[PDB]
Amino acid sequence: ENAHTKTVEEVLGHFGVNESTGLSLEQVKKLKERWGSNELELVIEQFEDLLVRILLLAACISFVLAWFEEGEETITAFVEPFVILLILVANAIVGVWQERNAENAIEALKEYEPEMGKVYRQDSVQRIKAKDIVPGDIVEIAVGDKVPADIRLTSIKSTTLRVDQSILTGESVSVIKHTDPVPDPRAVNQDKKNMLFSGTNIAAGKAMGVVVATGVNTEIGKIRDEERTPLQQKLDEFGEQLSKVISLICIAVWIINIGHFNDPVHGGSWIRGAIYYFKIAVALAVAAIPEGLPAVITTCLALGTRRMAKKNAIVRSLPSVETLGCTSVICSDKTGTLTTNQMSVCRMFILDKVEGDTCSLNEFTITGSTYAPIGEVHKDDKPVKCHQYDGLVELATICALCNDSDYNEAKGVYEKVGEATETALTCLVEKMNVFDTELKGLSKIERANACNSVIKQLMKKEFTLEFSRDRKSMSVYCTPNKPKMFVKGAPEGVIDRCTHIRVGSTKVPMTPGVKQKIMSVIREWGSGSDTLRCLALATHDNPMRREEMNLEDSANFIKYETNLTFVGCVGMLDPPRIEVASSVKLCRQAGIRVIMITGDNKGTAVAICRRIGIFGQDEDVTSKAFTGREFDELNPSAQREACLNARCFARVEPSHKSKIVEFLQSFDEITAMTGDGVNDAPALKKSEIGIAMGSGTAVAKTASEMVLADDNFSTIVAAVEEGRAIYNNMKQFIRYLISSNVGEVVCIFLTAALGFPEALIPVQLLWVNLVTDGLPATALGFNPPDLDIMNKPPRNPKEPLISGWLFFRYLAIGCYVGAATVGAAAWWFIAADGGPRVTFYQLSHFLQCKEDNPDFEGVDCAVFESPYPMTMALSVLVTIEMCNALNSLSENQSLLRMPPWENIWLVGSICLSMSLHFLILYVEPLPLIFQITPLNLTQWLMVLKISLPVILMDETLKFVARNYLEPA
Ligand SMILES: Nc1ncnc2c1ncn2[C@@H]1O[C@H](COP(=O)(O)OP(=O)(O)CP(=O)(O)O)[C@@H](O)[C@H]1O
Ligand SMILES: [Ca+2]
Ligand SMILES: [Ca+2]
Ligand SMILES: [Ca+2]
Ligand SMILES: [K+]
Repeated sequence: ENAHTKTVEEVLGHFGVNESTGLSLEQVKKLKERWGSNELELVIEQFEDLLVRILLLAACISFVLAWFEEGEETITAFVEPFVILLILVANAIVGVWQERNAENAIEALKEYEPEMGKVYRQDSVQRIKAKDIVPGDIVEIAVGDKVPADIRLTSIKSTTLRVDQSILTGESVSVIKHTDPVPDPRAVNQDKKNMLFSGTNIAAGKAMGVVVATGVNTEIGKIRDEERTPLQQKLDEFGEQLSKVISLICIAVWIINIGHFNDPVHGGSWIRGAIYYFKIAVALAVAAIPEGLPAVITTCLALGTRRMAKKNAIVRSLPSVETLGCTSVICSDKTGTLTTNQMSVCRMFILDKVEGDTCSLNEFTITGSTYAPIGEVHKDDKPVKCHQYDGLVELATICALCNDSDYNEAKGVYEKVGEATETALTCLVEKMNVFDTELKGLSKIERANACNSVIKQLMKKEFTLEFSRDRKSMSVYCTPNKPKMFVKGAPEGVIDRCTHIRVGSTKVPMTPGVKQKIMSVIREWGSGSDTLRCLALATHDNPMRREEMNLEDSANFIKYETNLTFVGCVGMLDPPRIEVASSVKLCRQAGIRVIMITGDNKGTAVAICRRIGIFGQDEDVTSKAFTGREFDELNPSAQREACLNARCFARVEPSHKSKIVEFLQSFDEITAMTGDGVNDAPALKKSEIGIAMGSGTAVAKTASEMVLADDNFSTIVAAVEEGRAIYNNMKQFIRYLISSNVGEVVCIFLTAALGFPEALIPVQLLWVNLVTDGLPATALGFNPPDLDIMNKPPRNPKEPLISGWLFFRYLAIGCYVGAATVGAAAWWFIAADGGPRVTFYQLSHFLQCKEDNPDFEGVDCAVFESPYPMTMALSVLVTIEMCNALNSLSENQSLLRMPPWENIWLVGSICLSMSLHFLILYVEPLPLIFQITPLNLTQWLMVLKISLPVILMDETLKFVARNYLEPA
């Protein structure tokens, strides 16, 4: 169906629905059975990055050398392409495997928190899943809700209705809707002002309509078909900078070896020698270039996102992970975010006697802490019947009629309809029973709305003035049923607008001494151990005429609140979440300065920061907290200075929340806002990272880079930890390959400078890449979090990636790894059991091999080109670089406190590589391409003896790191 133009009567008759009741269970069934619910090569390809493009060229030019039918050896040339291609597809499959597991955790998280919608059906308004909405349902949504499906407006409960069409049309400015018909069918969607389209957000107003499209038939579903954190741009620069350094050395090695082209090992020709050293340069390039750098990125990000899904935290922005790591300060909302978001009225007071500055007191306490309509009114450990007091009856009238706020039969609990703060005013009226009406004969769903239904019948609701966050009050005007204005709002804001007080039923003007009697108790409830929210309850006994008043401007409603009469004030208890006290404590240990940006009273906010940990109980607050009205009354010199020191902000308007973030960003402070309502939407947008609770508004979820299905605030601390756990893993990844592959460069330069036969065959240089730089390097993405991961200071994006001291340890480790594999091959010539005994100053020039060269006779003939030194160099090179992989588990922590088995993915990786190293040397057909199996008894005891002290070379510098930890 495409019924859009015609009036509301014909579209309701098309579906055969009633606006009051709605569809039934069997009518939704058929409609659900007719339209339905309401809702590989590129995957494998990780090869798009620049570094992968190099080995693909190196694998092709190596494939061309094998096409010449010689390759210096018919079987050896065939191995060079496979060694290069195996490491590329291996790192690709592992990275896709983690993206495979990452997509499996996101889909399971979608089932954990399905989108919700507010509907009217035959079985009060109820909320169900968004996919169960069928065409014909009656849907009523308010400010902050996301439009679930295409809806034809049938009624508007406000003076205006604004809808944000930024997702569908691209218009950032909201447009005003209406229930009037439109003339033309095929007009553009921007001219359709009587339709609510899915995906759009409600900017202002509260409307109710009928659904005309679901699932695929949705208007936004028609078009829906068809870089990360400059660190990666820096990594793309790092990959480009490191490649040019390697490219400069490889072309230099080919020039250094220009004099060795004519050696007899190559065949006695410059062409025969240039090709062999051209393969040396290519084998050195492929070995030195990091292969799994694009793979460790996907590995760490797919590991982190899958760890966040385990803790039930949605990540809507992929790059927003490591931005959390560099977060300097975090500022979060209080209500719903730092509290358990459970409102219930526990205390209440009115005025008893007033004379001059002397005023008396009375305190009414409410038992029970739930949303259930059961409780007892008590005063001084004694029950109180609230029928005698006319002030409590008028107080109950304010709590009931100025509010628009259902028993769950499945779980057997009462759930709130609307906001939680207003819901506590509803259950408060039910507990009073001011008119002494019998409540036992009614059912549970009838008991929860029993006392409010009686007041609704006694006093008719004429019209309502919407709540605004700037004037901090909600005004309603009532009239007895057969043909009074009373307002509730902020205590410090309404009492100033109250010029009268009603002692019992007698109204007398406001006394400045009695005004302070009320505020002192409000502060004691706010700053006490209870930390209660207070709501001033007033009534305007000189109500203005209806049409004499204007409802177009919400800011003009302050004139309508002049000459109020104070009735009373109620207290509400919303305990903080049991994990928030530890969250700020770990944020203090991580250098993150926690800020509380809320709109409630400062007396309530400063008492929280003392309980939670933002402020110490022994700490005093001199200039570390300000109200919104005090924040604007500070000189510009102290205006910015307060943003750096103050860890709490109260009574701020939604326009001031976005500014506080802007003042922090001016000092280059990385911020993170956590909010639940549309109040925080300008702040969530403006901030670097936005956080919205799972029970928060959908507008806050859209602007937030994270959504917490489990609204526990402890996830924020673990979220910053994971962004800091991907950073150090990328450090250990670069820490491993650089410090190891520099020794590969030191190896080749040392053999030429010392005067020994060159270290390894180009195939022997490509093999160590497949073993040392492959799956052992990718397994570093699975490293466990470091011991000091949440105590070390945060990251500054202005500073370079590699520190000055870290560049030193890259060389210090590279000097030993390079000299160990050369000294191993040197050991075979100097003193070897199975080898010759030829020292005589290492016979620095080995080029003299025949015949019985004078003054170097030699015990035997020329034994160069023998595999025993070459394999000795590779046996240690593979072994010493596996011992270096154990050093990359932590940054500065000793290995006796970070055991090697903390990373299970690496231990099994080294055993697979060492077995692959052993499978290669010991299986008879393989040592033709490779050269010769070494000795088992004596050599491996020497390989282990040489490859072991590299662990000592690393832990002694961690001792220096444990002595003092500075970048340098
Ligand atoms: N619906 C309502 N009617 C009357 N007064 C309200 C009200 N909602 C809040 N107030 C009061 O107005 C003052 C302003 O509160 P505001 O709504 O601007 O921030 P908040 O802290 O309540 C939202 P958050 O959950 O994000 O912390 C509060 O002190 C509150 O007591
Ligand atoms: Ca490599
Ligand atoms: Ca909130
Ligand atoms: Ca290597
Ligand atoms: K943002």
